[PDB]
Order: sequence, then structure tokens, then C-alpha cells
Amino acid sequence: KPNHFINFPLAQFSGFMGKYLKLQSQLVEMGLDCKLQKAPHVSITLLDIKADQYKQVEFAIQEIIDDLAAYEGDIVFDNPHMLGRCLVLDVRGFEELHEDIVEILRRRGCTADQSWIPHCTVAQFDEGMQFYHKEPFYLAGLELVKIG
Amino acid sequence: PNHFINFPLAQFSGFMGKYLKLQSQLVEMGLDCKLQKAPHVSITLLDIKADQYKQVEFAIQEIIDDLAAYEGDIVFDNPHMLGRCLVLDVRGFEELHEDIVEILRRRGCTADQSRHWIPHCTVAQFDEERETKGMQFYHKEPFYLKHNNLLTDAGLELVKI
Repeated sequence: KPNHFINFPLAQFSGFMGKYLKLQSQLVEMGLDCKLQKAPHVSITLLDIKADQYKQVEFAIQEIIDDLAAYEGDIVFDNPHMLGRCLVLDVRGFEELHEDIVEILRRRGCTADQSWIPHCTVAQFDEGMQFYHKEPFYLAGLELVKIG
Repeated sequence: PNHFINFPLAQFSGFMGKYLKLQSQLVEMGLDCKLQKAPHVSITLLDIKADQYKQVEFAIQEIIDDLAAYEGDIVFDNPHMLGRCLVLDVRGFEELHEDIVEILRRRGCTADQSRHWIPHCTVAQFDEERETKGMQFYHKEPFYLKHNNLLTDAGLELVKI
């Protein structure tokens, strides 16, 4: 606990990438001691899973993908802020997709953490920034990825 | 093929401003490259055994004592590809290089190569022999030692690999 997680890659959103790299570029100009996040994403849910349950996760993901039009709407990124040692963005528009895939996962006997604040990691620092992107999700990007 | 003598540039806030702005442009274009964190100019490479450290420190110190002979302008320009790294050309360390090499040799340290020495400042290293977009950098740092600052600063260093 945890173990793997279900990921939503943001690298595809050329709109989001534009202002994301711009914010990272800004971190560099200030000369902060940071590690820049290379492949920006949003972790939809953590999992505690054994390899003999991978297929379940597939079907769980498969189910959401099929009914994807239900989860259309706007994704918004805003309010940069610290989260321990990470600079992070607030993500909003994945709440419905989150709680659905958690049900399905538990109904398949996948422990998936029900209880969740959706963020996007920007930079890891060793020890008032402004950002806003409103992304039309509209009309498959979901991965099982292992930690880490 | 062993050790090198280093001139760190991080204390030059003027140079640093422009060098971060250049690195920032790299990040903004989204390039697969690893930025350098402690910019520096390699002054010479040497083949040194760990019992020649004392004699290296002494050469470095011998130059530092005559640092006023090298006062002038470090000029940084021409961001260009040099192998896999993006790299700035550096000018103003030519005598300092010659001299510390001479010192190091009579101290019995083997330094430099027979090939022409060309001094650079590394901006970023790429993954696979990438491309020089029309990158543009120019800066002139004054290189002088202070007189009303007995707090002095940084300078030459001997580093591993």
C-alpha cells in the first residue's frame, strides 16, 4: 500500500503543454534548485495490486474508455502551490471519472483507495506563481503504471 | 583523461542571468535535454595520482596569487553544438590556461593535450546529437579581483573525473 497507479498523461494536450513548459521555463529563470517533471500527468487512483490482477485493471480502464463521452467536460489547471517538496497544480474535472473507476476497481476486487485531491506535479524542489488552463476534454489516454 | 582544473561561473550574477535565460528558452521549447546546474569553464585536464593533489593545490594557489595578471574580460558567445552538448565559446582565459599548465608541469603534473585547447561553457547535454536552432547568446564579464572586499570569493578548483 500503495504499489501501482492509474495514470492520465497530459503530454498529448499541446494547449496545456504550452503554458506548462512556460511555467517550468520560469522556474529556471529564477534559478531555483529544482528537478523539472518530464512527463506531466495526473494520477487518477493509487492501487494495491498483485500481478494476477492486471487483467482486472485493464477491463476497469477498458470500461471507462468505452463510456468516455460521459466524462466529457472541462479540465482546469490552476493555483500553483507547494505540496511538501513538490510544486503542484490543482486539477478539476476528473472527479466523476475517478469515483467510477474506483467502484469498478473494487467491484473487481482491486483495492483502489476510495476515501483524494487531484494534482499535477511541476517541479521537485530540493528543500505566487500564476497558472490557468481550461481544457476541453471532449473526444483514450489511461495507463496502468508501476511505482516507480 | 583523469582530473580537471575548474573555473566556476556561478558567482558571476551577470553571466548567470543570461545563462539561466538561455536554459529557460530550452525548457520553453520543450527539448529532451538535461540542463547543467553548476556552469564552469575547464581550464585544463591532467593525469594526476592522489599523491599529486598537494602539488596541484600549490599550482592553483600560485596562479591565484598572480590573479591580477589575468584581469580582463571573459567573453561568452556563440551557442553552438559541440558533440551532444549545447555549449558557449569562452574567451579571456588564454594566458591563465598557458600559465597554470607551465606551473603544473614543473610541479611534475602532466596536464593538457597536444591537440589545440578550445575553452567552452556547457549549457545543456542532449540525448542524441540534436539540433542547433538559431540560439543566441552574448555576454562580457569583467574578471578582476576586488580591493575593498577582503572577503574575496571563489576561483580555481581541482575536481574528480
